Amino acid sequence: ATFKVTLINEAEGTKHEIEVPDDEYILDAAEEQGYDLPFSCRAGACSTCAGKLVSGTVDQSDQSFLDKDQIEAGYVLTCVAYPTSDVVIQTHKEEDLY
Ligand code: FES
Repeated sequence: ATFKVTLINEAEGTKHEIEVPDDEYILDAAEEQGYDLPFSCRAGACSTCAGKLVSGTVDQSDQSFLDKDQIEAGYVLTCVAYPTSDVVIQTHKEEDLY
């Protein structure tokens, strides 16, 4: 399956739509399609690539930085997240983390 991923940059007021395979991380697909997104470690262990789910689900089982409450709040590390449905996500949310 291939899912539609809508990327929202609130501060910029931008909206970009990408198509993501069920077996590719969102960050990788975004880059391939022309959208550079923030990142550092690329391994699920930092907060640089943090995003926030608006709608849809992901599989980020490979992540290790976010605690259970943060996940519950909708936080996602884009570098190791697979979409599991069409998704709407706000990018550049690193600052929201404490
Ligand atoms: S870039 Fe570090 S967790 Fe994604």
